Amino acid sequence: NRTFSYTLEDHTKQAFGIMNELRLSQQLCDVTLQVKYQDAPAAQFMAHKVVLASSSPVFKAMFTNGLREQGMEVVSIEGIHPKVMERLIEFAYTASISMGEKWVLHVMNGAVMYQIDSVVRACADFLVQQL
Amino acid sequence: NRTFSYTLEDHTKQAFGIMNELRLSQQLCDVTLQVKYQDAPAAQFMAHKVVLASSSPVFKAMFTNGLREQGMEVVSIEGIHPKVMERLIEFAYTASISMGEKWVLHVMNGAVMYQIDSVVRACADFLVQQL
Repeated sequence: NRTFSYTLEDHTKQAFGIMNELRLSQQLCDVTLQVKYQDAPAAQFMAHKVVLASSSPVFKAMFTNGLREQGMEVVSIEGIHPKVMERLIEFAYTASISMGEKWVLHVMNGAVMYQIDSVVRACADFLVQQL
Repeated sequence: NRTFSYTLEDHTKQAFGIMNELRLSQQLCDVTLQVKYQDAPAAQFMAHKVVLASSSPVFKAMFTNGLREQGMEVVSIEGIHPKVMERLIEFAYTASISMGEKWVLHVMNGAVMYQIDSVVRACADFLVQQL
């Protein structure tokens, strides 16, 4: 004759870890990102639409279009370097971006592009620190 | 000429919140769970295979079968009460189970069934506390 709450704090961190494994194993993926940019060679990025939607309101609006795709959607991406997209996907799955000093401005360009608010601030705060 | 890490701690909590909204709005869903149990009326549960996979190694093994389903898979579920499955899905998306005292044993039955390790322990520790 009572109500009982249990909350595992570490759950989301653990679940995103298994979600990262599935992406790396190319399991349960429904989006492929074909990233072409200037003279850099073309790259493919398999992911889960929901994980991308949860980290990017730009990706959220992109995949929520009513008439659901039967399986795998291919997406063309231009203006973002493939290394930048790789780090933004990694952020979406791991909660962390590690980046070379020379990449920060290009990372923020794609962060603004995909409205990844938190990494826009992280890059902007870093650039001001370099004076 | 340096490497720079940024880590947003709250990211996974925030992303699971948007992931919960999408489930409740029935957006980007790829699994429906038709839960039938004894004399209880039948229920449908729309979810994302990856979120279910990340919280349950039983669901992970269920959906990782090579030949990917073109869109929406319907799953028949028996032996688990629909209120129990509702709370296990909610745990998978929110990291929390709130349950009536009279439900704990039935919750653990489904928690064992879907190998949700953390909620098995939470129920088992609760039942021992009631002597």
